[PDB]
Amino acid sequence: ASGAGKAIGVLTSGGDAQGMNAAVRAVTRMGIYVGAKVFLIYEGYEGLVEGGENIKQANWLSVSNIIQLGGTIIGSARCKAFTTREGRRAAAYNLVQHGITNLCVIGGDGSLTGANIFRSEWGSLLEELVAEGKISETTARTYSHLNIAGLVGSIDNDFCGTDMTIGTDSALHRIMEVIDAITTTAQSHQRTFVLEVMGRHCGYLALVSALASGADWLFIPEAPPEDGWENFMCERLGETRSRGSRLNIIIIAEGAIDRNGKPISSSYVKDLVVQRLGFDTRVTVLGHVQRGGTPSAFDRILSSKMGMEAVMALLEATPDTPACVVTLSGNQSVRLPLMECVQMTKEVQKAMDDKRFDEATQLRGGSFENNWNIYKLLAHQKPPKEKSNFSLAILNVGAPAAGMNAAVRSAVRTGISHGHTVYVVHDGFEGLAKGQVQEVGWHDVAGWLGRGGSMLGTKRTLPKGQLESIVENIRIYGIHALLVVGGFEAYEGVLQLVEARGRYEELCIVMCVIPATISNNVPGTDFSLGSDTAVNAAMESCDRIKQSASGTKRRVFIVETMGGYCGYLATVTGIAVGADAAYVFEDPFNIHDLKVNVEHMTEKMKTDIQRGLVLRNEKCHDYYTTEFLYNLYSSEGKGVFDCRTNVLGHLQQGGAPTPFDRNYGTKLGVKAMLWLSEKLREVYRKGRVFANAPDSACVIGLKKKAVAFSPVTELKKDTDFEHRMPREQWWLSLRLMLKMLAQYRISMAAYVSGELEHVTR
Amino acid sequence: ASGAGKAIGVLTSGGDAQGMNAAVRAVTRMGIYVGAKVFLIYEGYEGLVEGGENIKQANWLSVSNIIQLGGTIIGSARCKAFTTREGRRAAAYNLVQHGITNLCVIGGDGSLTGANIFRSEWGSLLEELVAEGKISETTARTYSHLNIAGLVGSIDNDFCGTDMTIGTDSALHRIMEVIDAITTTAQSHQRTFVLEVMGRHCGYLALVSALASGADWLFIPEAPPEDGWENFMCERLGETRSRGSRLNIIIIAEGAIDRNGKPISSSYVKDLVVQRLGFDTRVTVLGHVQRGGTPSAFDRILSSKMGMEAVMALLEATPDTPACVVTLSGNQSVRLPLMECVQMTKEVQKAMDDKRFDEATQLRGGSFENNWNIYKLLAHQKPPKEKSNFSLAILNVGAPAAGMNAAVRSAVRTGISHGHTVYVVHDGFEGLAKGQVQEVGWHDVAGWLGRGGSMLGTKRTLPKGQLESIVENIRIYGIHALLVVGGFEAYEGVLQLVEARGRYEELCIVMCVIPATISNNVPGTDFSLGSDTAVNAAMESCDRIKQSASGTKRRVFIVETMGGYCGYLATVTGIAVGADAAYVFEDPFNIHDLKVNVEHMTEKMKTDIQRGLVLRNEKCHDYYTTEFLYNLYSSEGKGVFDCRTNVLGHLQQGGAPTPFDRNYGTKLGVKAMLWLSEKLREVYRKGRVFANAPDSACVIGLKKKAVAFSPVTELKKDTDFEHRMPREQWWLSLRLMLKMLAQYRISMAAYVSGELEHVTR
Ligand SMILES: Nc1ncnc2c1ncn2[C@@H]1O[C@H](COP(=O)(O)OP(=O)(O)OP(=O)(O)O)[C@@H](O)[C@H]1O
Ligand SMILES: Nc1ncnc2c1ncn2[C@@H]1O[C@H](COP(=O)(O)OP(=O)(O)OP(=O)(O)O)[C@@H](O)[C@H]1O
Ligand SMILES: Nc1ncnc2c1ncn2[C@@H]1O[C@H](COP(=O)(O)OP(=O)(O)OP(=O)(O)O)[C@@H](O)[C@H]1O
Ligand SMILES: Nc1ncnc2c1ncn2[C@@H]1O[C@H](COP(=O)(O)OP(=O)(O)OP(=O)(O)O)[C@@H](O)[C@H]1O
Ligand SMILES: Nc1ncnc2c1ncn2[C@@H]1O[C@H](COP(=O)(O)OP(=O)(O)OP(=O)(O)O)[C@@H](O)[C@H]1O
Ligand SMILES: Nc1ncnc2c1ncn2[C@@H]1O[C@H](COP(=O)(O)OP(=O)(O)OP(=O)(O)O)[C@@H](O)[C@H]1O
Ligand SMILES: O=P(O)(O)OC[C@H]1O[C@](O)(COP(=O)(O)O)[C@@H](O)[C@@H]1O
Ligand SMILES: O=P(O)(O)OC[C@H]1O[C@](O)(COP(=O)(O)O)[C@@H](O)[C@@H]1O
Ligand SMILES: [Mg+2]
Ligand SMILES: [Mg+2]
Repeated sequence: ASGAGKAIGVLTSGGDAQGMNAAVRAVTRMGIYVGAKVFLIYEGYEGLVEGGENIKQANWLSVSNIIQLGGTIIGSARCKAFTTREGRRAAAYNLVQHGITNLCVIGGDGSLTGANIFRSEWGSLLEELVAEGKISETTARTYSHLNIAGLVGSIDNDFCGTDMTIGTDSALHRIMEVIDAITTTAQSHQRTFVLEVMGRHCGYLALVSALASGADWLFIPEAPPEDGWENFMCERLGETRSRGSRLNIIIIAEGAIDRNGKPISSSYVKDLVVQRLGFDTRVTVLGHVQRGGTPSAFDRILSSKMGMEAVMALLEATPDTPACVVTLSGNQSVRLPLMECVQMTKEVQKAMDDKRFDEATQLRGGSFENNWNIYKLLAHQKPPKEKSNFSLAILNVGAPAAGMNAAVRSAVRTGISHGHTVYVVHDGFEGLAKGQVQEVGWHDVAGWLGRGGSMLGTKRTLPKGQLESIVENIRIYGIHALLVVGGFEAYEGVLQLVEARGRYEELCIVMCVIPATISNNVPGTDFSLGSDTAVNAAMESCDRIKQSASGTKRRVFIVETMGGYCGYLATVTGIAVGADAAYVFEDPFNIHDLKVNVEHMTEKMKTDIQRGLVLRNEKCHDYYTTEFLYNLYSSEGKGVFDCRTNVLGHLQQGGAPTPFDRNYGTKLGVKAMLWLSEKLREVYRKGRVFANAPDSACVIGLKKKAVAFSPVTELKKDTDFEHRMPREQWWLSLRLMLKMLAQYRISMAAYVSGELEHVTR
Repeated sequence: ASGAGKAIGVLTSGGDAQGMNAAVRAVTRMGIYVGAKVFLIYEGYEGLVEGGENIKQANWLSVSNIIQLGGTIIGSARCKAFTTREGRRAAAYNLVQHGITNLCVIGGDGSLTGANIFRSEWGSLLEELVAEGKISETTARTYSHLNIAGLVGSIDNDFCGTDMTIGTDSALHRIMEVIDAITTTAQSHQRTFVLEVMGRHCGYLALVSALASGADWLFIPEAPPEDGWENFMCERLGETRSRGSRLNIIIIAEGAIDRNGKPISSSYVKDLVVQRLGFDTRVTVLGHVQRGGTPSAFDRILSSKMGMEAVMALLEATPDTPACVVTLSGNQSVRLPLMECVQMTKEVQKAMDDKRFDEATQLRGGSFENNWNIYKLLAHQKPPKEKSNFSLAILNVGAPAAGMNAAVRSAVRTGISHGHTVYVVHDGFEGLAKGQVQEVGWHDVAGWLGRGGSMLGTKRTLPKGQLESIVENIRIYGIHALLVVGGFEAYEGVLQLVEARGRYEELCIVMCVIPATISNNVPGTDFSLGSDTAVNAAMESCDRIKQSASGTKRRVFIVETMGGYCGYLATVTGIAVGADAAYVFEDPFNIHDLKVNVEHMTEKMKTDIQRGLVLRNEKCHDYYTTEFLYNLYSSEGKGVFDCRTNVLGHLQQGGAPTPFDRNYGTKLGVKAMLWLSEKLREVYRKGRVFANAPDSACVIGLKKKAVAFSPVTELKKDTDFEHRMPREQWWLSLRLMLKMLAQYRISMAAYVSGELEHVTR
């Protein structure tokens, strides 16, 4: 099973997407965990060409304390030698001199194209190399096959076969930090903010940025503006002013073009707006800022997971299997052949070269086209000449979660677009009982994207107590559908209403649960809306806490995280921050395990790593509290390290939503409203709605691959109501990666890696 | 476990209730099956007193070919010697001479009172016997405890602790055969039929007869008529005439009295009716006819079951446990202490002696009072000044079953009494889809009791195909409840309509399934309405067939019964007729089992018993058909016996309902309507009936002890839809009794006997 006797090469090439260091760390630490020799190739294909000093064998401490660093400690370089066979043969020679039959390439589309051409010629290169006399025929029959596992490390997301790439999320963090500087201020005078992103080839960053910020206008190369857009844009900004909206946002990609090949410059749009509107227009250009900063939490977890799966795919790969790219489509890990992804990239580039240009956007991926349609729909209120008698109420229940507002905004706009009479109820089920029901318009949710917490009130109160009041108000307002955006209490309350359909006719209405909670404890989803924000806030505090010991001082920090009994937040934060241990409820631990972990920490602190960090979920243990672990670690570490405690309380809660959470809540809010409208049409009968099947009350998912609708009655089997969490949680396999990355010898035979899948046309 | 080394005495005393021979046969055969010696005490307590020749040890063939005989082959006698200690001591002596420490007494209330006084004095009698010198002190310390298991064999049902007694059902068969002679004729002129039953002490037979026949008037000693009943009765008969009803039935018990002690004679009621009405009045007095004829099927099964359980209770009885009476309350076997039952009998007799006379009827048992209330309610239409907006439709679905009409009649009257607008739909779900709904009145169900089959049409078509039509007709007619009287198709169709509540608002109505089928294959009940009739017709054909060999030719009959895959009908019929084997689907058999049974038959047929009888369920085996078994038995029995075949087709189907089926369907029809009305009030909300919980659609039961309401959705787990039968059937334990009575050595550790229960006040 183990990959002993074989060596793994890891290199980074292209633009230094932040989170590359997390991928390199995971690749290295998996390769020497399984016994393989790991060789670090510095400067990418450059050091591959020159070789020699640029190829060094890695130890466990070679990738120590790099996970929080952006860029790449390995270094990346543009080399033209790898383009030509003269340098590529030298690269093959230097790999053979170290017995490196396994190569992991972390880079963009050009990097992976070079890796594909390098595999395709590996046999021919070895033949020409032995022919020229630099390697004997023996020692060339071995190493006859080169194994390539690709990792898409780039901010562009231009690699067509893959949905999400390393560094895209963090580039979005940089972009939205800049936009939030503008939008969160008390907007005082009429001004226009024109943001220029570096999406020269791919406009994905421009698109998701526009969606996350609610941009008034978007210039992306995939969909250039129609002729006469000059007037159309200026009029849009004009009515925006007339509304009283004091700030317009124009997101213009670097690759912005018109229907011809002529590029549209940010300076042109600036001067255009200034001339016709007179708004204070200034162009903000990020430039290098997008590649900068720390990697986001998402980037660290996903880079670590993909780097691990890249190594594992590189050991189980026989001479026959092709070069693969380890990526995630949705939440599911998958391997795609490198050749097909390169071919699709070439097809989209040719299409974008005025071949099938209007039909190139679909080949970019369904996510791009769907994102652009959602953006345009939510941007400007088109007239819904269609009307329907249906009327729906949007609830916010439970704790506040970052991204509830984004979900409610999208739900309101999409429902108005379908002609529904959208109500919003303040304080969730309490207001539904008390009749705090307010008909909502398009502009009533204006600017709700970036606001954290909940504009609508949240209450944890379940509907069972005031069930008579709830059905009374449903009858009064004629609420045909109920959109409940919230945590476990949202799901549990919808479950109580569905169970109470037996008693009350008025509860025979279509219900939908959007899981939105910090704990990520809602059954029927992988990511509750706002768990990403909490994880990012948690790691930032943990990185700060870890940064506080300096120089010589050897100190361990016990950090207590929230999340109730659900350990998700603790474990992922421990992965993102390189925590030594993340004690959670789902992995019960006794004093024997504690002494093991403490002695492990002590031995580690005698090495050159000096800042240990262990996370404690708040409800992992009844007796082994944070004070208990403080006392244990400080006593046993006496004379080796000091121990300190920090309970991250509500520092993980009130933050503004991360860009992932905004886009996520935006999209599933749209999808929830699409599903609500489809189910209401499917269920309208005899002049009324009568939703009484269990599939008419569902939790909107994202369960493995795509968005799902799991009926609440079906989820009740797999729900631990006492602990308020699901019985089977997808993330428990990540404990194995955490423990592996902290030198804990854990037989991870229970970990399942994504299998090969062909590209979806 | 086995009762080896001990002897059992069996005696019969009192009036020879038919079915006593079945009890004696089961007692004897179980006693020598478990290794105990069985002693037959002829003439009851008489032969107990004289003893000697009157006490003979039994072999298996001593009780051979008696199960179909009424009376008692042991013989019964009134003896005054057992009243006095002079004869009772002689009885104790004669029991000790044979080592009979175990006594089974089959008799009425006086018989069991004598048995109680005999146990209570058994120690004193033995002491006085050893004192007088007829038994040594040794041989008296052994036998110091006498074990008494009582069996209530009488037509009176006067024993208060017990609900049903041996011979009551068959006495009712005789009574209703006489009444059906009158009612089934084309009633030509105005005549009054005054039936006098021998219920001198107990009026249970008079009561159940009146209920089964729909008597116009009832004179029972438990509830004497009020003063001035002369006028009240004559007026009732007068309006009966004015209706056009041409026949009046007056059931007068022998013990009929007025509010004083003065008895009311049948001749007086005759002359009274003649004088005031002039109807052709003739008094029919059954006399000895009630005790006559064959025992009914019910009597044979229940006598065999109770005789077996009496023996088993007689072996597991230690010196401390008291004398018990083995009886069935409902369908559940139970043992009641003899002392408490005797005490209750004395209390009711004292109460009936003008002490608590108006409150004596409740101490008689809840079944008596409920039966009398149901009788009076259904007899005469009282004005329902109460009204309710509810309306209900009565369906007959599946095959016709004897007793559907009785259920429909009671449902109609009871629903009209509660003010509901009762509808009847012809052809079940077909007519409900086709709108064959007909509002029904009180007199539209007049005389439906004794009519076999279904007066409403029956169809097997499930409602799923025409579901849009069914909901349309429910909406048009405003049906708020749905009473479905029928077999497995009835249950399955109600299950489909409940499952379709998710789709159709109009199906959110209260539903009730009355199981009515020959096969007894409906889950949620022990006795489908009309299974008793089919069993009785099946045994009567089998008895005829077994009698056709005429005591000289050695012949086996392969008799094929109906019942689908459900073997209930075959097995109980085999018990009733003493069939050698009852092949059924639920007990899969191969050729090895067939050779075992065939060799067993050949050995049996070489002995004194010359008429063999094997039953085959129509769908018990795919290949071993009736013809197969015929060929097998006739070939292997060559030179020993001949084989014949008889497929009882629809002979088991079209009969009039037995008296059990009429009373049963009458009572559960009332109870179904009570439950419907209670559930409709429980579920009426906001100006409409909205029944959507699963407990609003139930199968009326009689599952173990009393009537139950099992929700159809809960029963779906234990329902084998492919074979159209329940997965766990209560009657599989009766196979062991069949096989034991046929000399098959079967380890019946799986049989469970009723435990001790105190009387229910
Ligand atoms: N067709 C190719 N053949 C061989 N090598 C290639 C090919 N394309 C790119 N490379 C090599 O990969 C290196 C980096 O590729 P590239 O310029 O496209 O950056 P990238 O990976 O796409 O990252 P980013 O999009 O963010 O800028 C190049 O310097 C070149 O050495
Ligand atoms: N928020 C926006 N950002 C960028 N372009 C936009 C936006 N809204 C509209 N457009 C562009 O303006 C053009 C016409 O806009 P409009 O929606 O009013 O007509 P349309 O027929 O419905 O176009 P379409 O449905 O294909 O998007 C579209 O081609 C679209 O590309
Ligand atoms: N983080 C924030 N907190 C509080 N208020 C905010 C925040 N961001 C924007 N706002 C307010 O929301 C108001 C609405 O204007 P805003 O620019 O935000 O949205 P919009 O462009 O007009 O419509 P849309 O949301 O659909 O894009 C702004 O005037 C601003 O005061
Ligand atoms: N109190 C008693 N003590 C002793 N023996 C009794 C007592 N009562 C009845 N017996 C005995 O039981 C015998 C039959 O009892 P009984 O006359 O009451 O008939 P039965 O069992 O009640 O049947 P049925 O009611 O149908 O007529 C009597 O002949 C008598 O020998
Ligand atoms: N079918 C019947 N057979 C015998 N007696 C009857 C019948 N119907 C009524 N009676 C008797 O006539 C008496 C009065 O009858 P009625 O029902 O009209 O008044 P009641 O107040 O309702 O009496 P109850 O409710 O106690 O039965 C009752 O005591 C009852 O015993
Ligand atoms: N076995 C039968 N088959 C067919 N018709 C029957 C049968 N028995 C009775 N009937 C008919 O039912 C008609 C109704 O009168 P019936 O005596 O039977 O009942 P009722 O006394 O008038 O009312 P209720 O049923 O409530 O006691 C009779 O005229 C008779 O023709
Ligand atoms: O109950 P949820 O849905 O998991 O809400 C998450 C928040 O609730 C908590 O239990 C604490 O909430 P409170 O501070 O209000 O008491 C934490 O898990 C977290 O801060
Ligand atoms: O299907 P059910 O409910 O068991 O009906 C009982 C009757 O149906 C049968 O299957 C035969 O009916 P048919 O003669 O009409 O075909 C027998 O079991 C029995 O005579
Ligand atoms: Mg690129
Ligand atoms: Mg008696």
